[PDB]
Amino acid sequence: SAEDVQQEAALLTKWQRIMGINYEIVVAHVSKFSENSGLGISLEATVGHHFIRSVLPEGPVGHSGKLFSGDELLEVNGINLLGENHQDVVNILKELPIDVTMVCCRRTVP
Repeated sequence: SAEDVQQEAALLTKWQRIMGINYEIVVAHVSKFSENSGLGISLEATVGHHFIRSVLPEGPVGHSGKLFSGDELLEVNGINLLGENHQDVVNILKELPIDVTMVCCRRTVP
């Protein structure tokens, strides 16, 4: 618990220092249902940014409960996604193992 908690806190802290105060950072621990299947999300993108378009309630990301449509993808299992090109993001997500730690963000207000 302590090890896990401080590791998750460090991830949050890393990406807070990268994105700044206008973003809420979220860490999700996701388990895929099989090696040969996916995350249960559709994506949309702009140049240098990738977003969750939809979360299927029945899929792995939906089962985590932490991520919502509109969230921006930042990092998965320590691999950077922010500012990468479309092909690299898609290929990185496809190659993920069963257990995935996803870092995302959403714009926020105080």
